[PDB]
Amino acid sequence: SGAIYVGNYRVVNRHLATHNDWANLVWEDSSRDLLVSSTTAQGCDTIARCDCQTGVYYCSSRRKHYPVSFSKPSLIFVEASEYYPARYQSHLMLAVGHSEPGDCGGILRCQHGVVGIVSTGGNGLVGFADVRDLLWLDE
Ligand SMILES: NC(=O)[C@H]1CCCN(C(=O)CN2CCOc3ccc(Cl)cc32)C1
Ligand SMILES: [Zn+2]
Repeated sequence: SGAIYVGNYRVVNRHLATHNDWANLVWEDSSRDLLVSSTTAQGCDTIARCDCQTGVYYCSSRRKHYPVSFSKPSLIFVEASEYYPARYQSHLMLAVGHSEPGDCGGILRCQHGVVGIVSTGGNGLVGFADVRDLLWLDE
Protein backbone atom coordinates (compact mmCIF):
# COMPACT_ATOMS: atom_id res chain seq x y z
CA SER A 1 0.00 0.00 0.00
CA GLY A 2 0.98 3.68 -0.54
CA ALA A 3 0.23 6.78 -2.66
CA ILE A 4 1.67 10.14 -3.92
CA TYR A 5 -0.25 13.28 -2.97
CA VAL A 6 0.66 16.23 -5.23
CA GLY A 7 -1.69 19.23 -5.44
CA ASN A 8 -5.26 18.12 -6.22
CA TYR A 9 -4.00 14.60 -7.23
CA ARG A 10 -3.50 11.16 -5.74
CA VAL A 11 -1.18 8.68 -7.61
CA VAL A 12 -1.61 4.97 -6.76
CA ASN A 13 -0.82 1.52 -8.30
CA ARG A 14 -3.72 0.91 -10.73
CA HIS A 15 -4.15 -2.70 -9.42
CA LEU A 16 -4.71 -1.27 -5.90
CA ALA A 17 -7.07 1.65 -6.77
CA THR A 18 -10.26 2.08 -4.67
CA HIS A 19 -13.91 2.69 -5.78
CA ASN A 20 -13.39 6.41 -4.85
CA ASP A 21 -10.25 6.56 -7.05
CA TRP A 22 -12.29 5.21 -10.02
CA ALA A 23 -15.27 7.56 -9.25
CA ASN A 24 -12.84 10.55 -9.32
CA LEU A 25 -10.57 9.12 -12.10
CA VAL A 26 -8.26 11.67 -13.87
CA TRP A 27 -6.05 9.20 -15.91
CA GLU A 28 -5.02 5.51 -15.76
CA ASP A 29 -2.70 3.28 -17.83
CA SER A 30 -2.70 -0.54 -17.32
CA SER A 31 0.65 -0.80 -19.19
CA ARG A 32 2.27 1.43 -16.48
CA ASP A 33 0.23 0.06 -13.51
CA LEU A 34 -0.75 3.72 -12.61
CA LEU A 35 -3.95 5.54 -11.76
CA VAL A 36 -4.38 9.20 -10.78
CA SER A 37 -7.52 10.46 -9.03
CA SER A 38 -8.70 13.93 -7.94
CA THR A 39 -8.66 15.08 -4.30
CA THR A 40 -10.31 17.90 -2.34
CA ALA A 41 -7.35 18.34 0.04
CA GLN A 42 -4.01 19.80 -1.10
CA GLY A 43 -1.02 17.50 -1.54
CA CYS A 44 2.51 18.71 -0.84
CA ASP A 45 4.69 15.90 -2.31
CA THR A 46 7.25 17.35 -4.71
CA ILE A 47 7.83 15.43 -7.97
CA ALA A 48 11.42 15.15 -9.24
CA ARG A 49 12.04 16.32 -12.82
CA CYS A 50 15.48 14.73 -13.49
CA ASP A 51 17.35 11.67 -14.89
CA CYS A 52 18.64 10.37 -11.47
CA GLN A 53 19.65 6.74 -11.25
CA THR A 54 20.20 6.77 -7.40
CA GLY A 55 17.64 7.24 -4.67
CA VAL A 56 16.06 5.88 -1.45
CA TYR A 57 12.84 3.76 -1.31
CA TYR A 58 10.51 2.73 1.54
CA CYS A 59 10.19 -1.04 2.08
CA SER A 60 7.09 -1.85 4.22
CA SER A 61 8.03 -5.58 4.54
CA ARG A 62 11.17 -4.46 6.46
CA ARG A 63 9.76 -1.11 7.89
CA LYS A 64 13.02 0.41 6.57
CA HIS A 65 14.25 2.81 3.86
CA TYR A 66 17.00 1.54 1.54
CA PRO A 67 19.40 3.39 -0.81
CA VAL A 68 19.34 1.98 -4.45
CA SER A 69 20.92 2.32 -7.88
CA PHE A 70 18.11 1.94 -10.45
CA SER A 71 17.80 1.62 -14.25
CA LYS A 72 16.20 4.19 -16.66
CA PRO A 73 12.46 3.77 -17.47
CA SER A 74 11.82 0.95 -19.98
CA LEU A 75 9.47 -1.88 -21.21
CA ILE A 76 9.98 -4.99 -19.02
CA PHE A 77 7.98 -8.30 -19.08
CA VAL A 78 5.72 -9.20 -16.03
CA GLU A 79 4.23 -12.74 -15.32
CA ALA A 80 0.35 -12.86 -14.44
CA SER A 81 -1.84 -12.11 -11.38
CA GLU A 82 -5.49 -11.60 -10.20
CA TYR A 83 -4.85 -8.05 -11.71
CA TYR A 84 -3.01 -8.54 -15.10
CA PRO A 85 -2.22 -11.08 -17.86
CA ALA A 86 1.40 -11.72 -19.15
CA ARG A 87 2.59 -8.35 -20.54
CA TYR A 88 5.36 -5.74 -20.93
CA GLN A 89 5.05 -2.95 -18.33
CA SER A 90 6.30 0.39 -19.65
CA HIS A 91 8.12 3.20 -17.74
CA LEU A 92 9.52 0.59 -15.30
CA MET A 93 12.82 0.90 -13.37
CA LEU A 94 14.67 -2.01 -11.72
CA ALA A 95 17.00 -2.04 -8.67
CA VAL A 96 18.78 -4.62 -6.50
CA GLY A 97 16.87 -4.59 -3.24
CA HIS A 98 14.30 -6.37 -1.16
CA SER A 99 10.61 -6.36 -2.03
CA GLU A 100 7.74 -8.85 -1.65
CA PRO A 101 3.94 -8.70 -2.47
CA GLY A 102 2.57 -5.98 -0.18
CA ASP A 103 5.47 -3.57 -0.83
CA CYS A 104 3.66 -1.83 -3.81
CA GLY A 105 3.01 1.86 -3.19
CA GLY A 106 6.34 2.42 -1.40
CA ILE A 107 7.81 5.72 -2.57
CA LEU A 108 11.22 6.05 -4.31
CA ARG A 109 12.82 9.54 -3.90
CA CYS A 110 16.08 11.18 -5.04
CA GLN A 111 17.48 14.64 -3.94
CA HIS A 112 14.89 16.26 -6.32
CA GLY A 113 11.71 14.70 -4.93
CA VAL A 114 9.40 11.77 -5.71
CA VAL A 115 10.67 9.54 -8.55
CA GLY A 116 8.03 6.75 -8.52
CA ILE A 117 6.33 3.94 -6.60
CA VAL A 118 7.06 0.20 -6.00
CA SER A 119 5.08 -1.80 -8.59
CA THR A 120 6.83 -5.27 -8.90
CA GLY A 121 9.95 -7.19 -7.70
CA GLY A 122 11.19 -10.63 -6.64
CA ASN A 123 14.49 -12.59 -6.52
CA GLY A 124 16.40 -9.76 -4.81
CA LEU A 125 15.04 -7.14 -7.28
CA VAL A 126 12.52 -4.29 -6.91
CA GLY A 127 10.65 -2.51 -9.73
CA PHE A 128 9.37 1.09 -9.64
CA ALA A 129 6.76 2.71 -11.84
CA ASP A 130 8.29 6.06 -12.91
CA VAL A 131 6.22 9.30 -12.53
CA ARG A 132 8.86 11.96 -13.54
CA ASP A 133 7.46 12.30 -17.10
CA LEU A 134 3.90 13.20 -15.88
CA LEU A 135 4.54 16.97 -16.08
CA TRP A 136 0.78 17.68 -15.79
CA LEU A 137 0.85 16.54 -12.12
CA ASP A 138 2.40 20.02 -11.37
CA GLU A 139 0.10 22.33 -13.34
N1 LIG B 1 3.06 -4.47 -11.73
C1 LIG B 1 2.47 -5.65 -11.76
O1 LIG B 1 2.02 -6.15 -12.80
C2 LIG B 1 2.39 -6.39 -10.44
C3 LIG B 1 0.95 -6.39 -9.89
C4 LIG B 1 0.85 -7.13 -8.55
C5 LIG B 1 1.44 -8.53 -8.64
N2 LIG B 1 2.78 -8.51 -9.26
C6 LIG B 1 3.89 -9.05 -8.72
O2 LIG B 1 5.00 -8.83 -9.16
C7 LIG B 1 3.70 -9.95 -7.49
N3 LIG B 1 4.97 -10.38 -6.96
C8 LIG B 1 5.37 -11.76 -7.28
C9 LIG B 1 6.89 -11.93 -7.19
O3 LIG B 1 7.45 -11.35 -5.99
C10 LIG B 1 7.10 -10.04 -5.79
C11 LIG B 1 8.01 -9.21 -5.14
C12 LIG B 1 7.72 -7.87 -5.00
C13 LIG B 1 6.52 -7.36 -5.47
CL1 LIG B 1 6.16 -5.68 -5.22
C14 LIG B 1 5.59 -8.17 -6.11
C15 LIG B 1 5.90 -9.51 -6.27
C16 LIG B 1 2.85 -7.84 -10.56
ZN1 LIG C 1 16.67 13.44 -9.19
